Amino acid sequence: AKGDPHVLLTTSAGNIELELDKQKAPVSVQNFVDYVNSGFYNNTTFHRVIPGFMIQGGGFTEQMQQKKPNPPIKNEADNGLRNTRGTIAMARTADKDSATSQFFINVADNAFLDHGQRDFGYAVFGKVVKGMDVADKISQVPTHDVGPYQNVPSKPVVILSATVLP
Repeated sequence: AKGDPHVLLTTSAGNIELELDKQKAPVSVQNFVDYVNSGFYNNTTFHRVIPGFMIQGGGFTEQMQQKKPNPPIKNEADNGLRNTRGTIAMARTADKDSATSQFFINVADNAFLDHGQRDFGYAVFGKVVKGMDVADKISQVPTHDVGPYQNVPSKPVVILSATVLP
């Protein structure tokens, strides 16, 4: 939750400020900060949005092109942090340690994503300290509705810049 590093995401729909929990998720925070400082998240979008659930981004450009991320990181979902409204967590595939650059912001309590005995879960590494209204807005933009990409916005919100604050 309330950690130390602060990151500002300036999007085409508004600004979102994050507070990263360096003590509870050291690996996740360092990985995220490295992407931020390298300008990796600049011009990436929230390519997957689900009303009442979450908004996911950090992997595709405005042209819907997948960017080349750095090596995956270990999953820190066992750090006790829960996927409650306002938290930011790492997206990943089947393998628990496959998270790279994609992250999502929970706009509601998504306890089914928390670490459990049957699935390792998704690692929470921070929370939104400002701009939750913006996150909510992003989750409600119109999306496609046919194939496996029906959660992709017609016009994905773009992250114009991401910056670590002083």
